[PDB]
Amino acid sequence: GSHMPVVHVIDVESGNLQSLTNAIEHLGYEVQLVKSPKDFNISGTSRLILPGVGNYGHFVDNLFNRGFEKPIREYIESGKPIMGICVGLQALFAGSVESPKSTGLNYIDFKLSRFDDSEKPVPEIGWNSCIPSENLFFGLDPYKRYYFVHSFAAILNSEKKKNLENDGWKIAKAKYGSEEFIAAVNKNNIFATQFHPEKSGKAGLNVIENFLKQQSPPIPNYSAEEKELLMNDYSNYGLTRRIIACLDVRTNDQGDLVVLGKPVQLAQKYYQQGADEVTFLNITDCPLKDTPMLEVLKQAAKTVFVPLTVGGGIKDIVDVDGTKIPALEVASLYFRSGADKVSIGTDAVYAAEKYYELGNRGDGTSPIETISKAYGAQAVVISVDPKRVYVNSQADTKNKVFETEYPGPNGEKYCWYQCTIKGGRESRDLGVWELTRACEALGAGEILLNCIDKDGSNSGYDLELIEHVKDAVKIPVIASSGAGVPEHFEEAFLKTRADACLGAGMFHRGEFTVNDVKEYLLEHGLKVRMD
Ligand code: NI
Repeated sequence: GSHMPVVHVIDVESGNLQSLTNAIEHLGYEVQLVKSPKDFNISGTSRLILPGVGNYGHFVDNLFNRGFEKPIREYIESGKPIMGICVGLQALFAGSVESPKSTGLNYIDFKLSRFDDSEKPVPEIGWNSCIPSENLFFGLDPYKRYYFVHSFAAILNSEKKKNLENDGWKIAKAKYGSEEFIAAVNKNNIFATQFHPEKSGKAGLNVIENFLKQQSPPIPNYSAEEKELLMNDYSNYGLTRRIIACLDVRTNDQGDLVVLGKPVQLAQKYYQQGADEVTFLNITDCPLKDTPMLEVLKQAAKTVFVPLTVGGGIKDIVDVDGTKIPALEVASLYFRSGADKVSIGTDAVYAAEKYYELGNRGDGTSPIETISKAYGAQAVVISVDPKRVYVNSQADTKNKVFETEYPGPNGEKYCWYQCTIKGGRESRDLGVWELTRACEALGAGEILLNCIDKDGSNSGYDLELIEHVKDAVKIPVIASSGAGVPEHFEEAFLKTRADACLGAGMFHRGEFTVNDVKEYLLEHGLKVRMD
């Protein structure tokens, strides 16, 4: 209560708040959750944080309905420190095209707009950097990386930058593709970040620390050599080559969780060895509230400060007491437990099939539509399990096919990828081309592209499959299945338009660490997060 400095965090009770509070306590502070305006008073609050995720209107409505507008404004007028995160920062603007009818606190008189997806994938999911400038603040370092996950942003141009300057605002800029946007803002006692510091490893913790301590450390004296190596060259739109570490979560004979301190320690190890993200593949008469996978996330979230994804089990379920819990709420539970993204599998295929059946339209009942409308496309990833099928010509199937470089058994020069469901035990008559385009239309923000035929092989990724999917959709595509050695990552990043690469057994077996891969990619002129 007064034995350590207390930090007040406004909680609209939606999304992952585990990481932020764990980050604050890790820094030696006591967290005080404010769910109601009654939970805090101006004079007794010295450090306030406004975190937010998901749909703009969804967040701001929740915020002002609970009665936080006046309290927030009064706190700001007192001159005391406030920090906004993600939607917390966008809540400072006039509003957002994302939610046409929503109004913001309007400290910055323009609205957030969506990134241009004709030249790059949207949402932006990855590690971007702050453009070098004389007016940076709170230790933001151009040579370090921060994690961004959003579709909308305060996109800048010459006029807006000048107006902000004359307005007395200090801006930390970033660029994704050809678009320049606001990475962070600072004016008097207001500080806000578009990226998630609690998801940005050590670099992120530093930013939270500098804010809590009200300090703007000078950036390290990097050698011209180090700068040229750590600087953003705007390859891959300005995002580093994202390396994901994946692990399975099973229930053994005795009922314990295995690959509950095993899945937890391995995720910690992955994190410590440089993983940019940790994905848990959940393959498990237990009540939803007591699902052991949820404890794994919660425990992992105490020290792993990078995004966490969980696949498997995120669907409509009937609890032990017969309660009907829809996908959306099951997801909310994993999110509040430490998860940042949820991977949909089998349902994705059903949803896509229905989509085409309805004449290429969604009816809003799929887990993809519900979770994404609440948390944003960035919170939903589609796990696809496809396998190559050869045909003599586009005429042998209704699905989209492409001319392959590797002829089939009978000399077939064309093929399509047939999707499966239920852990790849059952195939459907839907190509990966159609599955991904439908899911994207339904609101998915990213594709986790597995490949049955390469899975477990350790001989590299199916390169034509990656290109086939990149031709189909505009959302980020993750290369999965086949990774064995660092060179496989190099090949995907240089020979294909893959937006990220996932590795499983190679990291689990200790053959290579994420750092080994990063060191190798780094040695080959690729940009990678190093923290
Ligand atoms: Ni105390």
